[PDB]
Amino acid sequence: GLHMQAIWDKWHAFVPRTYDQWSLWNTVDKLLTQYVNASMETTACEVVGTSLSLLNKVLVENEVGDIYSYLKILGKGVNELKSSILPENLVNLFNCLASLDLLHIFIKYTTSSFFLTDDFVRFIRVCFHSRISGNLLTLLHFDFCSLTTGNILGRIALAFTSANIFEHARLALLQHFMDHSSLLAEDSSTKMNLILLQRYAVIISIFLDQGKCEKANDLITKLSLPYEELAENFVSILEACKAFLVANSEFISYTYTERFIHSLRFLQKMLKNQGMAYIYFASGMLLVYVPDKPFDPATVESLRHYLESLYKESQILEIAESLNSGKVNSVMRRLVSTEISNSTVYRSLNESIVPLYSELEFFMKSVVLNQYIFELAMRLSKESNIAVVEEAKSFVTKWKAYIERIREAYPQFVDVYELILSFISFMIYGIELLMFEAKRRLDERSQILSTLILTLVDPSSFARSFDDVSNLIEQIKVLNDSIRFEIYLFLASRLCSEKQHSSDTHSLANSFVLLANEFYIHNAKIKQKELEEVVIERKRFLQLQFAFWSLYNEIYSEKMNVIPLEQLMNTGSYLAKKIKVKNPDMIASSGFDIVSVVLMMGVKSTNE
Repeated sequence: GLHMQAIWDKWHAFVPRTYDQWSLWNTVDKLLTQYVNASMETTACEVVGTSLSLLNKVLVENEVGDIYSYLKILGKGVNELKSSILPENLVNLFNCLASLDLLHIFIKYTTSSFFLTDDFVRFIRVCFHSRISGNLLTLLHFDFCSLTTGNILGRIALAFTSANIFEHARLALLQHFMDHSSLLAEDSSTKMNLILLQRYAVIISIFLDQGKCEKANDLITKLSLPYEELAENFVSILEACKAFLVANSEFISYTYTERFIHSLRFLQKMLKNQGMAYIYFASGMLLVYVPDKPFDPATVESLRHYLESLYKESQILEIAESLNSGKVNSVMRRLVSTEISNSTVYRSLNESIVPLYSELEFFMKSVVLNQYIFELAMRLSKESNIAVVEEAKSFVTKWKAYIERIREAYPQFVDVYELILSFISFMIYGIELLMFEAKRRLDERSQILSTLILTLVDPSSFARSFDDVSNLIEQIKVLNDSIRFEIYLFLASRLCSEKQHSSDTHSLANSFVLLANEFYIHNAKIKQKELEEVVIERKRFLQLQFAFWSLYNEIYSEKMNVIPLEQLMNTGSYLAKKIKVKNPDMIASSGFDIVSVVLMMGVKSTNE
């Protein structure tokens, strides 16, 4: 049981009411499905979809007929596009751009927005660029990598190893990211912290309406100027708890949501605080939307058969007043005549929602079971070996299966399904922060490898270390190795470049000594294999050791340090390209450092 009808009246958003309006929506959906599949020709098809957008906007203004004409014209052009590339992978980069698009779409838009904004048009261009399963959820109105730029590494892996069309699409996604430059540059998931804050603020506005303190709290909550929002977010959470006192009981997950939020608003390891506050507020608002039966903002047919009885008795009154006198009027007739003197809903002529209610009842009865929820809170406390990451994956997978079965059927209950989708999105955001922390604390050697790859590739990593050289040597011990020996040579090249600027006797000499002991152990392993393709690998290792002793002697010479930092940068770029060719695993990701400086190195990865 819940109230949930004024809540369903709180948004009660615009949607198709006429059967013809919903038919036009479905036709436009099939049209864009054929149409958003596949240069400057892509910008032309973007203008074509923009024409489709303005046309469906006119259709939303209750305009018919000429819609069917321009639709037949669009169908001719769509069969033409069906008549008039380069198979690959890592389209998850395009999905990440779509995630950033939905992020910016929620981000700058607090009031009403049909998403016609210009950057948003570029997002639509990338969305047509990137075919997706979902039926325009955003139009009607994919999150996890908020700190994980390691798929950028997969982009570097895509940059590691038709091919001209691949470099063309590389430059395409590159110019798109140059357009998506400021579209994520501000605050990785600290923006999403404010977004969950805005979702909680939406629940807070949904609490009370005309209470002047609550109206002022929702107004200031609507007054989320992002600098001032980050300034008084704590005052907002405090006043939120204060108004939560003013309401009724059972706000326990809602109260602890604010506690874990103030942590996630401030705390490192706050992915746990993020998932905790997200799951707690999601449980609060989900129980807020938890009626035991259907009562939304969603007939009077007694007037139908009533006026039918009035009219048919008026007819019978005339047919009897015939046999009374023979003129067509009566006091009975004038009486029943004076008695006969006495929006945009969906066309609901049959709404047998018992099966759809049972379908929602299974997915929310697992929630009424809540052993998923309770066991997830228990695992999200601590103590996961590895199995809870796979458990959160399987739970979100069964959730995605139920969500797909939901997005498949049920022509009715559309707004209810949309609200359930937003709620399951918040739950999956909590589950995402949780499974992310689970993979983080599960193991980190490949994450240490990813940090080393970030140490292998950044100008911040190229800023200016011998103990850190020993740390990297311990990583190489923990780390093929001849390619890692080439990486050690690249490190020695950086050492010689820093040697050029200024000279420290202890660091330079002990560093060369460390590299010498490394090469000595390498020659030891080489002679051990000699006591024992791979021979060509040993030959390449011999050529490598030849260049090593040559540059060592030249470094022990140090006659003239002609080391171009441009060539050093291209060398670090090629080392990163070899590392992108090296990495075979699918688990780790970037620890929220950069993807744009990586795109600045991705610029070199596409060029030269």
